[PDB]
Amino acid sequence: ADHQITKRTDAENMYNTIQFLSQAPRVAGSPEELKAVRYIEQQFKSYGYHVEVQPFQFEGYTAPSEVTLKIGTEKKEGEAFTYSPNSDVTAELVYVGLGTTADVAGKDLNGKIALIQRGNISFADKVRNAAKQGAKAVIIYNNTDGKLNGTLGGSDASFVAAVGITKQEGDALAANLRAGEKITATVKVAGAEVKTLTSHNVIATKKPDANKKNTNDIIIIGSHHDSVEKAPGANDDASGVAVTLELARVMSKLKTDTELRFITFGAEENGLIGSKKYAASLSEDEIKRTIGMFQLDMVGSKDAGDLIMYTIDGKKNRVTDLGAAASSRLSGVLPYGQEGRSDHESFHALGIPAALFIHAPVEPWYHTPNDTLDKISKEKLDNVADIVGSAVYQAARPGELVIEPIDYPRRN
Ligand SMILES: CC(C)C[C@H](NC(=O)[C@@H](O)[C@@H](N)Cc1ccccc1)C(=O)O
Ligand SMILES: [Zn+2]
Ligand SMILES: [Zn+2]
Ligand SMILES: [Zn+2]
Ligand SMILES: [Zn+2]
Ligand SMILES: [Zn+2]
Ligand SMILES: [Zn+2]
Repeated sequence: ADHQITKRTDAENMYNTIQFLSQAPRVAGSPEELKAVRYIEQQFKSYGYHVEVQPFQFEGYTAPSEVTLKIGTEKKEGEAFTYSPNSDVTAELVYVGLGTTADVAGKDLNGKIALIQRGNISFADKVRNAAKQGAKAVIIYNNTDGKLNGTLGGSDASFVAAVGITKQEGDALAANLRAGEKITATVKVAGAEVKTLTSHNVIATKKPDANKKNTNDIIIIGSHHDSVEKAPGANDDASGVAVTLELARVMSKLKTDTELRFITFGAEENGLIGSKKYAASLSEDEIKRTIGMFQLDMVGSKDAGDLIMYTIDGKKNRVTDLGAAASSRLSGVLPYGQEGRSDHESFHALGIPAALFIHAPVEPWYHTPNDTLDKISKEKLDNVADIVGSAVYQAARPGELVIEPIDYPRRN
């Protein structure tokens, strides 16, 4: 049965999809993402699919024009967290540890600037916990090398300007403060803006067309069509979109007894907003009938490692079972592990079996201007299309679903 898939997986088609999409970054809610939505819609239609476009709004963030951080007189390097309010305050710097509700409860942060170490809780809670105590600004320092780049999740007037700094420059201040030194700091954040944007999810569905063998099962195959600022997003995630489109094309040539929904989600980089919106559109019946959701994210880089399947809880499910089965016949052992960070999380949250298919360890180009077309491997795109497509087909082909017993290891 795999031959029905492997003989039709066109790597040139997939390469071409990535070439068109990665001509420029596709920031969620931007004209470029809209352009991608129209392109994807048109390709699905060309395969003969009926397509639906689900719109949704979300709070976008415009980075501040300038982030000025100063300890007394010396100027330090700091990057304002996304969704960070604006500020122009100069006051005493107070170390409050991890910024837990307790760490700040015993301290006097009224009108002062809090110094918080990254860890345990989310950056959002730290800023929130410190702001509730009267803190006018927050300085968070790294746990590892390199700048501290994070997000407060989304807009929230309960926040106060928050900027991150390295571990070295952070442990130093914390030490000086612990030693009893009285330090003053300046946190000026200007330019930052929050705006309401509109993104979209593209949904192409193939209804079962088998004889009396039709089931009421549903399988979802997804990827996200947006990319981060400044990143052409060839592999993250035009690659996933390319495989999603090609598999949709492949399946249109075959009879199926299982409803297939090929979807490209918007605003994934903003917090899986698109997939959360689509998941919220499903009825209780659709939820219980969805036997599996396959997420394709970063599946074409020549500079990434072997293919692996990630599940939210690190446990095996119907999707990893099918993925493992297909791979055992086509390429060998396909390991599984625990990881979220992608659209599969949105379906796992509803109890639907789900897994992320990705090449790990990931390439160094991830989220950089270097995530381009010349890093893409047609051979890997084709292999993923072969494995995921055969796994889906093992279920979608006419007849009853049978999954033979096979062992596949968990990899951390
Ligand atoms: C909650 C999400 C915004 C998480 C976010 N996800 C992404 O960027 C996706 O494009 C995925 N590429 C996340 C990812 C990266 C590397 C290995 C596994 C999973 C991320 O920061 O990784
Ligand atoms: Zn092929
Ligand atoms: Zn629209
Ligand atoms: Zn991604
Ligand atoms: Zn990403
Ligand atoms: Zn080769
Ligand atoms: Zn192949």
